[PDB]
Amino acid sequence: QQNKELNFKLREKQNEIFELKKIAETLRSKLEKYVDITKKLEDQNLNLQIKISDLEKKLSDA
Amino acid sequence: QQNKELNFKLREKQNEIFELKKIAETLRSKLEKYVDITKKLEDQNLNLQIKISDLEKKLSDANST
Ligand SMILES: [Cl-]
Ligand SMILES: [Co+2]
Ligand SMILES: [Co+2]
Ligand SMILES: [Co+2]
Repeated sequence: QQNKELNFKLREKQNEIFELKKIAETLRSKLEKYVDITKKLEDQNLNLQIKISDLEKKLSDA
Repeated sequence: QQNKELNFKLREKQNEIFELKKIAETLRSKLEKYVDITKKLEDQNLNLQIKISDLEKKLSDANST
C-alpha cells in the first residue's frame, strides 16, 4: 500500500515522461520546418530583390 | 530492495521530467525566434511583390510612351 502507491506513481511518471518526449519530438519537428521555411523565404526574397534591381536600372533611363 | 528501489526510481523519473521540461523550453525559445524571423520575411516578401508589380507597370507605362 506504500509499495502499491509507489508503483502506481512510477507508472504515472513513465506516462508523463513519454508525453514530454512526444512534445520534444514535435518541437524539433517544427524547428526543422521553420529553418527550412526561413531558408526558402530568404532565397525567394533574394530572387525578388534581383528582379527589382534589374527593373530599377531599366527605369533609371527615363 | 522493493520499497527502496521504488523510491529511488521515482526520484530518478522526477529528475528526468525536470530535464525534459527544460529541453522542451529550450526548443520553444528557438522556435519563437524562428516564428518572428519568418513573419518578418513574409512581410518583406509581400512588400517586394508589390514593388515588382509597381515597377513592371511604370516600365510598361514607359515601354509605351
Ligand atoms: Cl497506464
Ligand atoms: Co527539411
Ligand atoms: Co531542414
Ligand atoms: Co506579418
